[PDB]
Amino acid sequence: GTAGKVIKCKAAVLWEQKQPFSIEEIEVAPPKTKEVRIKILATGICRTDDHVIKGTMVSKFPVIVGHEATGIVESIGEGVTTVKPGDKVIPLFLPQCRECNACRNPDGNLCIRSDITGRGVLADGTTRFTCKGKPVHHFMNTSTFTEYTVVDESSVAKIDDAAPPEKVCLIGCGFSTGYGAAVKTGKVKPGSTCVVFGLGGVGLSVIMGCKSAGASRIIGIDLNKDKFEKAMAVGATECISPKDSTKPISEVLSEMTGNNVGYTFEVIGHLETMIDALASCHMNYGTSVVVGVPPSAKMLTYDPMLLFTGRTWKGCVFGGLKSRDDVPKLVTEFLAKKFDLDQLITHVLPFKKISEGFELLNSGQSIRTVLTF
Amino acid sequence: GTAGKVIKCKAAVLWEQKQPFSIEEIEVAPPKTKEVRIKILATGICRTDDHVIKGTMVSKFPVIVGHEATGIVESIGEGVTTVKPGDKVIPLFLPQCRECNACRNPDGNLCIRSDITGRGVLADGTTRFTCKGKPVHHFMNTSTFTEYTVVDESSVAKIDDAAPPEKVCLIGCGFSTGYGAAVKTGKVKPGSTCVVFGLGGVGLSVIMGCKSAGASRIIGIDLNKDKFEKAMAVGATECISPKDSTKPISEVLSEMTGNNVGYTFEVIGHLETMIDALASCHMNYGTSVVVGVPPSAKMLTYDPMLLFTGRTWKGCVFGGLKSRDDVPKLVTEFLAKKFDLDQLITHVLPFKKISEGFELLNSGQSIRTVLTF
Amino acid sequence: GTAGKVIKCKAAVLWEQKQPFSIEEIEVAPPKTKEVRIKILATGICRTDDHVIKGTMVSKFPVIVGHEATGIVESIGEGVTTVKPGDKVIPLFLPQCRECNACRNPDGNLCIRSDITGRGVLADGTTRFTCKGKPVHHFMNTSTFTEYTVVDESSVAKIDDAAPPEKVCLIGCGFSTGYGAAVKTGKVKPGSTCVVFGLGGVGLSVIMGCKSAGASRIIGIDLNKDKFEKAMAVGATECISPKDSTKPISEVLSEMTGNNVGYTFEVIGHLETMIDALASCHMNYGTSVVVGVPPSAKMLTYDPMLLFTGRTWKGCVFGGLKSRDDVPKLVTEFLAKKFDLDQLITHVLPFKKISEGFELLNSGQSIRTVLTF
Amino acid sequence: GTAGKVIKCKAAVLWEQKQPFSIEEIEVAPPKTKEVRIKILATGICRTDDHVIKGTMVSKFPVIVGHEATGIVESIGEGVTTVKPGDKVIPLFLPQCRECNACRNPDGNLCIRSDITGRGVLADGTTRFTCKGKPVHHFMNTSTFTEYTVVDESSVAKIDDAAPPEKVCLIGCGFSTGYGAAVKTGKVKPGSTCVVFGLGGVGLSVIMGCKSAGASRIIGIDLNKDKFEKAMAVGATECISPKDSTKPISEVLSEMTGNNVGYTFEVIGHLETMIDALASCHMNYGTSVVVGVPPSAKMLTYDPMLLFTGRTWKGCVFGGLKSRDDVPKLVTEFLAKKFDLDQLITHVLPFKKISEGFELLNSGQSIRTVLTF
Ligand SMILES: NC(=O)c1ccc[n+]([C@@H]2O[C@H](COP(=O)([O-])OP(=O)(O)OC[C@H]3O[C@@H](n4cnc5c(N)ncnc54)[C@H](O)[C@@H]3O)[C@@H](O)[C@H]2O)c1
Ligand SMILES: NC(=O)c1ccc[n+]([C@@H]2O[C@H](COP(=O)([O-])OP(=O)(O)OC[C@H]3O[C@@H](n4cnc5c(N)ncnc54)[C@H](O)[C@@H]3O)[C@@H](O)[C@H]2O)c1
Ligand SMILES: NC(=O)c1ccc[n+]([C@@H]2O[C@H](COP(=O)([O-])OP(=O)(O)OC[C@H]3O[C@@H](n4cnc5c(N)ncnc54)[C@H](O)[C@@H]3O)[C@@H](O)[C@H]2O)c1
Ligand SMILES: NC(=O)c1ccc[n+]([C@@H]2O[C@H](COP(=O)([O-])OP(=O)(O)OC[C@H]3O[C@@H](n4cnc5c(N)ncnc54)[C@H](O)[C@@H]3O)[C@@H](O)[C@H]2O)c1
Ligand SMILES: C[As](C)(=O)[O-]
Ligand SMILES: C[As](C)(=O)[O-]
Ligand SMILES: C[As](C)(=O)[O-]
Ligand SMILES: C[As](C)(=O)[O-]
Ligand SMILES: C[As](C)(=O)[O-]
Ligand SMILES: [Zn+2]
Ligand SMILES: [Zn+2]
Ligand SMILES: [Zn+2]
Ligand SMILES: [Zn+2]
Ligand SMILES: [Zn+2]
Ligand SMILES: [Zn+2]
Ligand SMILES: [Zn+2]
Ligand SMILES: [Zn+2]
Ligand SMILES: [Zn+2]
Ligand SMILES: [Zn+2]
Ligand SMILES: [Zn+2]
Ligand SMILES: [Zn+2]
Ligand SMILES: [Zn+2]
Ligand SMILES: [Zn+2]
Ligand SMILES: [Zn+2]
Ligand SMILES: [Zn+2]
Ligand SMILES: [Zn+2]
Ligand SMILES: [Zn+2]
Ligand SMILES: [Zn+2]
Repeated sequence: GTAGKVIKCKAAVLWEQKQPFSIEEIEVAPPKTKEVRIKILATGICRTDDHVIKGTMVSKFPVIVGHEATGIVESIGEGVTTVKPGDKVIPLFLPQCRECNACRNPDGNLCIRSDITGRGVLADGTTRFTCKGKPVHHFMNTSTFTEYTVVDESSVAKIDDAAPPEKVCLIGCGFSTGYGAAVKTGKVKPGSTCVVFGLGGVGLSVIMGCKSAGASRIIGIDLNKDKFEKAMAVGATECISPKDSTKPISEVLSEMTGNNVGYTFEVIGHLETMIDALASCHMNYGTSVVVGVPPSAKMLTYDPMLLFTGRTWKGCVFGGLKSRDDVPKLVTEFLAKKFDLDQLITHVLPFKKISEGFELLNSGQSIRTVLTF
Repeated sequence: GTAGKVIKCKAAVLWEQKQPFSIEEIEVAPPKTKEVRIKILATGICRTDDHVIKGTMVSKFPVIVGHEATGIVESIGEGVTTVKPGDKVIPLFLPQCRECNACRNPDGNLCIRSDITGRGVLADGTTRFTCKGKPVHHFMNTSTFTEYTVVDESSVAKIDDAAPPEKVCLIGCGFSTGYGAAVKTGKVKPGSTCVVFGLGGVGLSVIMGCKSAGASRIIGIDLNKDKFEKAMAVGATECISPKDSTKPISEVLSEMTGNNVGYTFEVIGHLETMIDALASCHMNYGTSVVVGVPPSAKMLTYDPMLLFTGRTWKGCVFGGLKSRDDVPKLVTEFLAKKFDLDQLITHVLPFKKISEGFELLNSGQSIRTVLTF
Repeated sequence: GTAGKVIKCKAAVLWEQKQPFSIEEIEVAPPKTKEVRIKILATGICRTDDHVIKGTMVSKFPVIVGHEATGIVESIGEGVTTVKPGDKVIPLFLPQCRECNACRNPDGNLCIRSDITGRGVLADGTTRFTCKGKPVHHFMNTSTFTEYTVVDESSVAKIDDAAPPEKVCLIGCGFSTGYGAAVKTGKVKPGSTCVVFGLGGVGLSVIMGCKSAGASRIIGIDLNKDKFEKAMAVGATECISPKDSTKPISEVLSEMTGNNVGYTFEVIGHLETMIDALASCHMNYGTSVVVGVPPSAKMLTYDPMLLFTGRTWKGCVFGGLKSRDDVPKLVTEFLAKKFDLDQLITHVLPFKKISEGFELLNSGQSIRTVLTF
Repeated sequence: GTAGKVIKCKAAVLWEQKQPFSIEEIEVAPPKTKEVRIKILATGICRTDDHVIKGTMVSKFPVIVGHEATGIVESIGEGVTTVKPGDKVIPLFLPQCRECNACRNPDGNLCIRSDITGRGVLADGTTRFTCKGKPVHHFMNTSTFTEYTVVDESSVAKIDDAAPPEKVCLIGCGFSTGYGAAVKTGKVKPGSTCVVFGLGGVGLSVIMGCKSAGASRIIGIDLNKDKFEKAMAVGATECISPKDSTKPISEVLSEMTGNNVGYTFEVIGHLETMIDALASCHMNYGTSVVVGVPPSAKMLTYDPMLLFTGRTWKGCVFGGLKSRDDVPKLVTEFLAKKFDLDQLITHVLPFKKISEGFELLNSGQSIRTVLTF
């Protein structure tokens, strides 16, 4: 009965920077050509969502953040072919137009439609959200902290009907990012020695990926020792903290492996720890993968000799996945009991408790928090 | 015979930094255990040698430089098994002891015996040169600006007897580095687009590597437009200079290619161009290889965001070659007519005209000058 | 912690003879009085371990083989006084209780505690391993193809901490055996002419021993001519194959040396070659050392006149070394670069690739393959 | 004079095997170049001579046996420089030409001129004896069961004129063999425990040798207990017989010494007891010397594991003595009263009674029986 009509629903709106959410009553426009309106079933709280709140990430306001989620297709726009009302799907912050260079290349995944600049809009350059007359912006081609959202078709992944929305939502960000980091970006090898900087939802996902890649050793690092128990239990053959010693973490790690660190992953978001992760992989054959999003407008300064000796330094976006291709496959892999997401979800709460949720994340008391509708 | 005795010969000595070469009469101690004394037949003037003079490369003094050469074995020390007197060889600055992690690693090449710290001695920590009752240091496990030198066996490659020493000496640094940079370090896929920053002896070699890789486009970049004719002769599809436009080189290249720069190579040695090279490759699926040697003790400041999107940034030592295995294979490939080295040799002069060789190097009027004995 | 507790870990188990390994999850009991639980860091693949598989060496089943290794002391049992947790150690397949006759005799080394009969248990007659509720047998007082093992204190050699595990593990069997076979058992004298039958890990170590002793001539013998290059490199003066001539190898050797073969060494494990080795040393003043292990339950038949004329024929266990006395000394000698172990190691692979190590051995492609944990 | 003329005398000839002696009239040709004709004063009856009669030793017929003797030089052939007519000498069945590997090598003694193949001729391939027209063959470079014999100068030891020929004749075989077996071949050590298999003439000499080495225990073994009284008188500390118990002799011996049998000597001539002798010495640090002579054309089958554990097994020819150097010295030591030979001679008879001497040998009634002229 709503298809074609504006949908009045609620949404955690953010009117300005460094402000708390405001659960407003908003109006969601119907989907235009090649767009899709989705009803969010569950959505997790990712650390990147907090970046906007903190103001460590450029964004227009007002805006509805949230990007990690599972939903149902309420209605499809004109010309859509990959989905139909009733289909279970997962909104993709990383699209796959399949037409641009990065999409045409098997070794690329950052679609030209990727909202990196903080555009806060869809393909045609407009918004679909209105609240109190004034228009509300989108977040990374998704916007999930709402009962309903509209994303372009190029940002819709049709998944298996039987998939549990409250768990598979991690495939929309957190999990796929860390797992694919190892498996598809760093391409960790069997017998390797990996080092993961940061033991959050993504960090812990990298571990699973490395352990699954065959790494005979996986060392976890975190200032928060409370994250160790989770680490060891996930695949960390050990875990330490930078504060445990005064000698550079790079030296410590070398000594621990006898200078044979094949991979280092930065999954925090600190420039200082990016240098640390680089310096910690082997000087000639080590690879350092940066997964953590660095704070906007900050220049990095390091010793270029660290790179000259042969080191490989690369970035990662959504764990190197080709969204529309890989997401539905990973879902089937979860159904086939291959991976246990449950280890990652430390809290399931009703959407209304969103404020409490963000509190948890920021206190170091939680991995993932899944909000329910 | 000369075997077992100290050899008196002439060598181009550098008594201190920022001073011309002094062609002194020196004493070359005989080869100890697993060492090899070599008679130099032909040696190339490489830019890195100039770094010692200019003072931008750490080195002890006095010292004898030169590291690109072809020689003949005069006498082997005790225990030597890979070479015998009269054998044609190429001394190696990048050793291959076959037993350290890097040598054992199929993805490594920086042997632990590499003199990266400017020690200026052999494996046992001593020198073999003397001049006026003063010990003269070695340079990067080689020292070829001399009638005779002594290296460790791990630093000797036995090559085909019929190899013209005045041509294949480039296989000791110049040509191997460039060619390998493209084929081994960068793994240039066929049909891709490559951009090379710097059209000197190594830069031109990189063009040959990309050309051997099947690249559909290879764009040369140099401030000296006189280098352009050569670049085109060895395989460049077109050449340009940064001064030709006011907009950033990264944007000029993106526009020229439709946002498709597969691989960039920094073949100059300026941190400035290292960032330009990084920034000039596709933001998500591009690879930038640092071939140029950055000036001593200089930190590099760049925008981390260039990396995070997915760019791969990696160093390169000797073209990623495992010295003792690859050098012989390259000489065989030269004799098998797989490539031309004549194009890179602009001048062939007697060893005594070494200062002119350096003049032509610095005045930009020479790719490779080869000094003969 | 793990002290006093059962350890769950992985181990390559053999359930019956003529079967491939089965990496299984096993439990390792804590150490009882005067025993020591050790974590394995690196372990070699010695041909003896292959005899168990092939069934040419008696063993009870199931069993965990492997015996050439380096480790770190996880925990010590009651009354232990020679090692402490943290200590680096080499487990000893040849004990040294220091109380028995062979231990008190300066010319003996086969301690009563040696497991030569396939006992597969510790000094108190019991096992320390369980897998699927059923007890698993030890191998030659060691058992190292497991993450953890328990040995009697009489079978632990505390070594230098700075010792690289993946190198000094050969001092646990292979190197010490062939080396001591020349220096300690055969007592090769300066100027002699030695002959080695078999050029694998042990054979190559014999040649190093002969050279170290002062042999003027070392002849290598092997069907696999691909082994010649390394035999020559390590010390040989020439190598040949039994197939090169139709006349008995003894005659050939007589002819090459003009009937002056002082020492022959059988480092293979064939009754046939044991005889060949005997008949090849001088008929009156020759010495023939048997290093290779004869297939179990096979009687030897030879011409006694070979012996009567004066030939000395003697067996050899662990190169004649007194375990806890000579092992620690060899590690220290190694650290002083007295001998090269890396020449013997042709492959380093992660433990999980155990079959490939064995396949490489059996296909004639490796000397020593070292497995890392 | 007789010098230069054929000498007619008597000799004990064997026309064929398994037939008693025949005292015939024979012709002894004059000594050719580098040969010596000797008058036999006294000669012992060695068990080896009986081997020829029994047919368990290869020989041509007819032949004149006997090899243990003392004599006087009748005439010297052309070129002879070491002895003159009238000199007292001992014919050597083991030559010392001083120009062959064994001879020149300090550890060898089996000269190249030794008659091991059972030729029965002198260096030049001819005989010197004639009887009833037909030529009679020599035995082991000696032939002493005759009044006159001719030997090569390499088989002649000039000894002290004051030496009792009826006692020192044992130094031509029996005594020197047994004595040297312990002192020179086995190299028995002070305080060791030796076991001698066979209490005959050579066995008793081994005991004497072991007693001079400082042995602490010397256990004698024989099936004939009447030999025990003499064994104890020459040095044995106890004696036993294989039939004294049912358990294997090796266990009996082990039990008696607490598994500490340093040396075993076989001085009987059986393959079975040679095996018993090996198995009887300490499995790791024991040495078993084979002195007895094994019946020709018989293969020995034993368990190689007996040898593998470390036992040293060696043969013995004439107690390992360099005949021309050692025989004189031994006589000199006898005259210096180092040992008593009288204990070994149980019967002194005239040469015509040779048959009785042999009867007493094969009945067990005598140790050595000396025949006089
Ligand atoms: N690249 C992308 O595709 C992508 C995807 C998802 C998330 N992210 C980014 O990855 C990073 C983490 O994601 P998350 O959900 O796992 O965050 P998270 O907050 O749950 O985990 C952060 C971890 O870093 C640890 N940490 C902080 N400072 C530390 C330090 N100095 N040294 C060691 N550990 C320290 C914290 O204790 C915590 O364990 C953030 O920058 C996020 O924006 C990026
Ligand atoms: N990685 C190694 O293994 C290795 C091996 C060989 C040489 N090198 C280094 O590689 C670099 C080049 O070697 P080369 O012998 O070919 O030097 P070269 O002097 O012949 O070439 C340098 C080129 O760079 C050009 N150039 C300089 N500044 C420029 C700028 N700002 N922009 C564009 N072009 C500019 C010059 O005109 C010249 O053509 C040096 O740093 C040398 O030390 C490294
Ligand atoms: N005595 C002990 O203390 C002790 C110690 C270690 C090893 N071993 C024994 O030593 C022997 C060899 O061990 P390894 O570790 O050196 O093994 P290995 O397999 O690496 O070497 C065997 C070598 O002998 C060669 N060979 C095989 N058949 C041949 C033949 N018919 N004639 C000539 N050469 C032939 C093989 O090609 C190979 O080169 C084995 O029996 C092993 O059990 C004994
Ligand atoms: N190697 C040489 O240089 C050399 C020198 C002299 C003698 N021999 C040989 O040495 C051996 C001994 O010579 P001998 O002159 O002293 O002989 P012998 O006949 O006097 O003594 C043999 C002894 O062995 C004992 N015996 C035989 N079978 C027995 C058995 N099964 N178990 C235990 N005892 C048994 C006999 O009772 C006798 O006491 C002979 O074979 C002889 O040919 C060798
Ligand atoms: C069960 As069964 C034949 O291995 O004893
Ligand atoms: C010795 As079984 C466990 O194979 O019967
Ligand atoms: C034949 As079985 C040792 O497995 O019982
Ligand atoms: C008798 As014993 C324990 O030394 O072999
Ligand atoms: C004659 As005695 C050495 O046995 O006492
Ligand atoms: Zn996210
Ligand atoms: Zn796209
Ligand atoms: Zn932090
Ligand atoms: Zn190396
Ligand atoms: Zn100096
Ligand atoms: Zn160079
Ligand atoms: Zn420049
Ligand atoms: Zn010119
Ligand atoms: Zn079974
Ligand atoms: Zn072994
Ligand atoms: Zn059992
Ligand atoms: Zn012992
Ligand atoms: Zn074989
Ligand atoms: Zn080495
Ligand atoms: Zn001789
Ligand atoms: Zn004849
Ligand atoms: Zn005799
Ligand atoms: Zn008998
Ligand atoms: Zn009688």
